[PDB]
Formats: sequence, structure tokens, C-alpha cells
Amino acid sequence: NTRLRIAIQKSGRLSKESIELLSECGVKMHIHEQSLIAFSTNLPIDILRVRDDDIPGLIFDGVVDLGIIGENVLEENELERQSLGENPSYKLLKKLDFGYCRLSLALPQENKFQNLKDFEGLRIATSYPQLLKRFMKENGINYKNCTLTGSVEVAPRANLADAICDLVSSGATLQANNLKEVKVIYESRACLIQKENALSKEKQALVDKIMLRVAGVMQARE
Amino acid sequence: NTRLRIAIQKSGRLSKESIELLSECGVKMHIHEQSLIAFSTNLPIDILRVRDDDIPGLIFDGVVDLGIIGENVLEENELERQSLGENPSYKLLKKLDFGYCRLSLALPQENKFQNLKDFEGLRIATSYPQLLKRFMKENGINYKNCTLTGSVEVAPRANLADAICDLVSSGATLQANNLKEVKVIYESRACLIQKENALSKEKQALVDKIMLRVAGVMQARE
Ligand SMILES: N=c1c2ncn([C@@H]3O[C@H](COP(=O)(O)OP(=O)(O)OP(=O)(O)O)[C@@H](O)[C@H]3O)c2ncn1[C@@H]1O[C@H](COP(=O)(O)O)[C@@H](O)[C@H]1O
Ligand SMILES: N=c1c2ncn([C@@H]3O[C@H](COP(=O)(O)OP(=O)(O)OP(=O)(O)O)[C@@H](O)[C@H]3O)c2ncn1[C@@H]1O[C@H](COP(=O)(O)O)[C@@H](O)[C@H]1O
Ligand SMILES: [Cl-]
Ligand SMILES: [Zn+2]
Ligand SMILES: [Zn+2]
Ligand SMILES: [Zn+2]
Ligand SMILES: [Zn+2]
Ligand SMILES: [Zn+2]
Repeated sequence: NTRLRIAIQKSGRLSKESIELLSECGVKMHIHEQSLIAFSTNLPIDILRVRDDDIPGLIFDGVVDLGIIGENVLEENELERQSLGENPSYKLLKKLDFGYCRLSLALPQENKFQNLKDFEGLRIATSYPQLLKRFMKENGINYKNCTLTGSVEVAPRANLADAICDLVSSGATLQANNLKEVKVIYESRACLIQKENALSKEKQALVDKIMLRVAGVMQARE
Repeated sequence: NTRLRIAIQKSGRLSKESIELLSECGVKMHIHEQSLIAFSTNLPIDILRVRDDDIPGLIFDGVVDLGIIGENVLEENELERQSLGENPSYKLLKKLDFGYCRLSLALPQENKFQNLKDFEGLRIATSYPQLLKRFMKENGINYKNCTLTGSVEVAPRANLADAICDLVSSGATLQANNLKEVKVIYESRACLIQKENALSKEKQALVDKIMLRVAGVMQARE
């Protein structure tokens, strides 16, 4: 394949802004809402619409050339792959101006929080077990893991966990579930990444051209 | 606290038959749209409705007491945890009479298939990278991985892969995508599992009672 492959989230919080960024950089495209493959109508570019969780691996494995992903999901999967004894690698091209959030430890509102030591021995529900594990190890706090892919915020009220480690932007979900944010462990935004192995001279020149436009678009949006 | 925790799939192929099995074993509960927890109204049992992928880890980590899960997902996650250097453990209580399927290697219809050696050097898309990795290592065949959580059958058409490793029941999806099943690598059905650490006397007696009914229900179904 001589067409550049770019992976983006098929459906979720990054989808609309990923597509808009590309169009604003002059990548015109044809999208069918329920389909894996979309393509560019004016440039030699294929757009792969996938579950966001898959994007880091597709870049690490060299299946696609570029990807737009939240830093949180990138780092979680990098840590996973390293812990499996692999050597995931990627180039960070740009931190983007959307997808802001923070991965934070949160406790029930009525809870005594003085200190990080207050998490000692607690069951902590999260979709980010590697990120959580690393933070807690680095701070010398022992805990019990509960991995849930969704509905993390309901785990305490369901008595499955004492606390959560979950993504927060506005804080409305925490408040709706009578939880309070006590400690940020990771700050995230969407980023543009590239696979490790060198592209052809033609594909790299196309990436270079796109990157100049990304920069110009972000400057014009301030 | 004191209520037995049973994890089942929130929404997918195992949900209906998991719920039916429990009710037929005399666990009464209402399943409406609870985000995570449903309470038995006649027994001290909580039903946790979760993504099926999370069930093995919830059992390994001791977050819940029982779980109903496909052998394929159990084994995939067991292998992942072992590759991280952990020692995941569980008790198998019963192989159940639903969720039958096979994980198979499949190629485009117009493809020359003589041998397993025909997969040498091919890019293979799958949602079960650990199961695939183990099979291919056992048979001494080198390959390139592509992990996709969904739309696996579309990967060859999207030029992301040369072949797939995916779940098959009726075979209609393979046929719809002009693929043919060439080699079964794993046979699966739903199973009932229990966490490793001993339950309280009360909880174990309740599990024992449920198990007698599971046996009786399956006998009465053929
Ligand atoms: N607030 C966010 C949020 N903000 C930014 N992002 C980023 O958007 C990415 C994609 O999020 P998605 O929910 O679409 O992805 P997914 O839920 O994992 O779904 P799939 O593609 O796997 O099907 C995340 O990995 C983050 O990088 C967020 N992702 C999830 N949330 C959740 O959105 C809800 C609202 O947040 P508040 O404003 O604080 O109440 C809460 O449940 C938050 O946990
Ligand atoms: N046919 C099956 C199938 N049969 C049995 N099972 C079992 O059912 C489990 C749950 O499957 P789901 O699709 O509901 O799981 P999921 O989408 O991963 O669910 P969540 O993560 O959302 O909880 C699988 O892990 C298997 O153990 C199957 N799982 C998936 N399929 C797929 O169903 C489609 C139709 O299959 P054919 O009849 O052969 O055309 C194809 O895409 C198949 O890959
Ligand atoms: Cl079309
Ligand atoms: Zn179209
Ligand atoms: Zn269509
Ligand atoms: Zn996701
Ligand atoms: Zn009801
Ligand atoms: Zn699943």
C-alpha cells in the first residue's frame, strides 16, 4: 500500500474533532457511519475508524501510519505492552487542543480524606489498571484492583469498590454519583502519533505537509 | 459484606441464557436497565452486569464470587495475566449448555489453502491475540499480529490483514465477507467459574445449592 493510513476513533468523544481536524488540514473524506474504512477523496490517505483502545496497538504494530488518540489510552496500552515483555514504540507528532481530561482518584463525598495514605488497602475500580498500578507503586500505597471497562463511577454505590480511578473533565458525573475528586494521577489530551519505522520518502513528505497545516490550524483556533 | 456476587454479561450473546439459567435455578431478580447491580429479591445474591471481557479479571482478583463467561474470553485473559508474570486462578464449576462457538483461522475465499504453513508471514487480524499467539507458537508458524476489538471480518477488505482469527458459530458472517474457515484453533462454550479463595460457610452452602439446580436444569434441557 502506498496510501497513508490514519486511525481515528469510530464513535466516541474524539470522533467529531478528529474528523474536523483532518478536514481543516485539507484532507477531504467520504465517511459511512457504521463502517471501518473511510478514505480521502483528494489525497492518497485511508482513514481507519476503530475502537479507540485499539489505536495504540495498531501504531505499535505498524498496521497504520498515524493515529489520533487520548494520551491516557496510549499510556495505558504502552505500559501493558511493556509489562508483557514487549517494546512498544511510537513517535509523538503533536499534542492537540481537544480531548482534555484527567485521570483521578475519587472517593464517596462523605469520606474522610486527609492523605494519599487514606487509600491504603482500599478496593479501587478503574479502566486504567496499569496507570493506577504505576502511580500507587511510585507512592508506596498498597491497594486492591478492580478492572471495569465501563460504569466505573457506579462501583462504589454498588459496593464493588471503596474508591475509583476514572476520567474527569467537567466533574458532573462525579457529582451525580456523590463522589469527590481527591487526587489527579494523570493529565491527558488527544495526540497525534506515528509508527516507529520510517515511512517512504513520499509518505513522510505527505505527513510533513499535514503537520505544517495542523500547526497552522491550531494557531488560528487560539 | 454478606451477599454472594455473581457476574454476568450486561448485554451480548450470553446475557439472556445467563439470566434464564439463574432464574431457573431459583434466583429471582429483576433485570431492567441497572447500570451495574441487580439485587435478588428472594436470596442474598447480587448480580453484577458487566462487559464480558471484565469477568475473568473480576474472578481472578476476587472482586466477585461467581461468573458466567465464554471459555474463549476466560482463556484469553488468563494468558494475558500470565504473560504479565501474574498467577491468575479460578475454580471451574461447570461447563454449560450454551455459548457454543469456535475460534478459527479464516482466509479470503479465492485463496490457496493447502496447509497451516500457508499462514507463514501473514498479517492476521484478531480480538484474541494471546490465543492466536499460543496456537501459532505451538505449531511453529511465524506471523504478524493485528489486534482489533470489532469488525475483524472486515480487516482483509480494508487491507489491514491477510487473514483473520475469529469466532464462528453458523458461518454466515464469514460467508457474507467472502471468507472461508480453514482451521479451528479453539473450541468454546459458556462456563460457570468461582474465585480461588474460599468462601464463607454460608456463601459456599448457597453455591452448593445453586450447583445442584444448575445440574438439574441442564439435564431437563437435554
Ligand atoms: N469526560 C470524559 C472524557 N473527557 C475526555 N475524554 C477522552 O476521550 C477518550 C474517548 O472516550 P470515550 O468514552 O468515547 O471512549 P470509550 O468510553 O472508552 O469508548 P470506545 O471507543 O472504546 O467504544 C478518552 O479515552 C479520553 O482520552 C474523556 N473520556 C471519557 N470521559 C467520561 O465522560 C463522562 C463525563 O465526564 P465529566 O465532565 O467529568 O462528568 C465521565 O464518565 C468521564 O469518565
Ligand atoms: N458467533 C459468535 C458467537 N457464538 C458464541 N459466542 C460466545 O459469546 C460470547 C459473547 O459474545 P459477544 O459478541 O456478545 O461479546 P462482546 O461483543 O465481546 O460483548 P461485550 O464486550 O459488549 O460484553 C463470545 O465471547 C463467545 O464466547 C460468540 N461470540 C461472537 N460471535 C460472533 O457472532 C457473529 C455471527 O456469527 P456467525 O453465526 O458464525 O455468522 C460473528 O461476528 C461471530 O464472530
Ligand atoms: Cl458506497
Ligand atoms: Zn459510501
Ligand atoms: Zn453499509
Ligand atoms: Zn475505549
Ligand atoms: Zn422491577
Ligand atoms: Zn467483549
